[PDB]
Amino acid sequence: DTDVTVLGLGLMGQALAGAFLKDGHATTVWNRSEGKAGQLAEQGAVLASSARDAAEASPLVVVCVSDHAAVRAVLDPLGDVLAGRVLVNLTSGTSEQARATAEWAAERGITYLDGAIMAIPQVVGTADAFLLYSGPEAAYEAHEPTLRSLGAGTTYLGADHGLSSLYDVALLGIMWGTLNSFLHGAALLGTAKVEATTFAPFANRWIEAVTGFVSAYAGQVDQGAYPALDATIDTHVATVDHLIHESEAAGVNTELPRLVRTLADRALAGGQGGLGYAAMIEQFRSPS
Amino acid sequence: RDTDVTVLGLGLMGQALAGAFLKDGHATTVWNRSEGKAGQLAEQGAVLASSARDAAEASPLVVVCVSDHAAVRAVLDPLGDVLAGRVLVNLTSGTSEQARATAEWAAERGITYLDGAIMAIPQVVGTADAFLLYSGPEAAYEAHEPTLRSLGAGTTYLGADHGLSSLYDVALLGIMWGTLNSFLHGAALLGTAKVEATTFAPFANRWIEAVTGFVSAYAGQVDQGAYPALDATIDTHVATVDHLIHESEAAGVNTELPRLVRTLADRALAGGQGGLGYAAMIEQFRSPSA
Ligand SMILES: NC(=O)c1ccc[n+]([C@@H]2O[C@H](COP(=O)([O-])OP(=O)(O)OC[C@H]3O[C@@H](n4cnc5c(N)ncnc54)[C@H](OP(=O)(O)O)[C@@H]3O)[C@@H](O)[C@H]2O)c1
Ligand SMILES: NC(=O)c1ccc[n+]([C@@H]2O[C@H](COP(=O)([O-])OP(=O)(O)OC[C@H]3O[C@@H](n4cnc5c(N)ncnc54)[C@H](OP(=O)(O)O)[C@@H]3O)[C@@H](O)[C@H]2O)c1
Ligand SMILES: OC(O)(c1ccccc1)C(F)(F)F
Ligand SMILES: OC(O)(c1ccccc1)C(F)(F)F
Ligand SMILES: [Mg+2]
Ligand SMILES: [Mg+2]
Repeated sequence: DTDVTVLGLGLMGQALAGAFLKDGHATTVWNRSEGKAGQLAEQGAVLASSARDAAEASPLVVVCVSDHAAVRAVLDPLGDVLAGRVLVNLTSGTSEQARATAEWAAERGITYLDGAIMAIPQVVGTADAFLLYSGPEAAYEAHEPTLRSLGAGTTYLGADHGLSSLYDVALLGIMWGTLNSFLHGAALLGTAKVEATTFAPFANRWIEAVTGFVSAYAGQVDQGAYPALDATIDTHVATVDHLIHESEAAGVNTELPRLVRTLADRALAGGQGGLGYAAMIEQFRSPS
Repeated sequence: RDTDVTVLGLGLMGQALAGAFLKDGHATTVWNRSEGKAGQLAEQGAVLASSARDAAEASPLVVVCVSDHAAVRAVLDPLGDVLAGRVLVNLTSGTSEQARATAEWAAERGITYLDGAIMAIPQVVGTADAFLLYSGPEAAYEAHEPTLRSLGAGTTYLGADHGLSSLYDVALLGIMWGTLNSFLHGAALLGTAKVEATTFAPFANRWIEAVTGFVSAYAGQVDQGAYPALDATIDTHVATVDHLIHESEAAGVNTELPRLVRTLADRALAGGQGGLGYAAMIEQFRSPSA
């Protein structure tokens, strides 16, 4: 008998199991492919022979596989064994997928939490890891002390199982937006032989300033009123052109700032050049 | 009146620059092309010059913050003699080429010149969190840093090439648009589930702070040209990019951002780089689209 089971031992599942073990929890693990549990076994994990055996070992069963199709493949034969345990699904997917698994679980009397890991594997188990959970509040509250091994930023969103996925994809969008523009900046700076590691601390200090703009612009989005207290969209677009021109002169890719300019051009066509950047929200509300 | 610092250009940003100099006790002369922008500044003790030439003559340090390079040239071209013996600081946005052109103009005339970038909004200027970047002669930066620091404790020197400030500036501003656009898309998506943008924001900001750890790690990989998937493979990324596209389509919101993310990542996939870390995406930014 163990405290927690982890099903799926990819890069992330391995970190999940490792964090549970670091905090002293008796942990059972299983993976479809043999040979991914070596380090975990040395740390004290129990290697279950089968997914069914693994599920039977613990009152809390955590799944972290590639996608919804994998989740269904692992879970579909475990409907009997999972009854009366709490199943926690940390696999990425859509709100629709999460609601489908929630319906599957409810038909079978399995209490279900659907979560999103807002961390990389190396940050799991530390104070900086953040994780979001949706489903029954009482099940979250009953298992939170154990789930908190995965990160101090463990947080409950609400009863609708799909919420975790909705927040997750919205947040992941920000990751790509920030990383892609960082990489474009590094490519541009690399033409002047500025190393990416030289640029990074400037990028990160600036990103910290940008979080203040996020908070201010969020208030403006909630009002539907976008005064240019800092800078007008017209002022922004003049600098977008500088980025385009600088990139062209350096011979690097310009797809990112070209899309920025295209989207801002729609606001300008709507007469919003004199408003603050938060007015751009109107360009994201509907398809082009 | 003899003053410590002159500000030419009293837009939203110029007003904040002049205000910060005044807050720190510096005698400040101001000028703007259009009359009537300086009322609040005058009440704070700014001296309102009648002309740009009079303003430039009042101080040993002259700061310009106008719309663009064309405006800078319009203001400065007649001041080549007046600027003799003074240090000119240009905080106007522009390209590295424009900065080097103004630097050449200044050098022909013996005007010591610093080219800077304001990595802050007007309300943050004059606080400890404001970040500003300067390029040009190190000795001139060192001589005027105590006064320049009135604009922000994050005042920093980049190097001797005057164009560096602009190169860093546009690279950094790209990050601002990338982050803000994706935040606004996320807010639009969450709004369909009745989540307010102000509810989402603290989650976005906590996550953005985690992403800075990825920036630092990936930068090291960029400098090595080696991109092992220590966290997640590009294949794993693209599966979540599709979730974002599908979620956005189901919610009826715009999908242009994640579609471009997918397009760019598909180029890495076509090159066989699905099993590498996301830092390998640097190769998609090095050259024009084919
Ligand atoms: N890595 C990260 O930074 C990170 C961060 C946040 C969220 N996540 C999410 O966490 C999940 C796992 O990612 P990862 O990085 O651990 O991926 P990974 O290294 O690709 O692991 C995928 C896992 O899914 C299993 N799997 C795939 N298809 C299966 C099937 N048909 N039946 C049973 N098991 C199957 C794999 O088993 P085999 O070993 O047998 O192939 C493996 O355990 C993904 O949803 C991902 O988006 C990852
Ligand atoms: N606002 C921000 O958050 C921010 C942040 C960082 C950097 N910046 C940069 O700071 C600079 C100023 O931005 P801002 O927000 O202050 O813009 P702004 O409010 O639009 O001000 C533009 C300024 O330039 C002057 N100007 C324009 N053309 C001129 C010319 N031919 N001759 C003389 N003066 C001229 C204007 O004078 P009039 O009043 O007579 O038109 C005004 O003082 C821009 O390069 C901008 O990108 C701004
Ligand atoms: O790019 C900008 O619009 C900007 C806004 C906010 C903070 C820094 C820069 C500007 F054009 F004003 F520089
Ligand atoms: O979106 C992801 O690639 C990811 C990577 C790093 C941190 C969070 C999420 C994943 F697909 F893995 F979820
Ligand atoms: Mg070269
Ligand atoms: Mg090397």
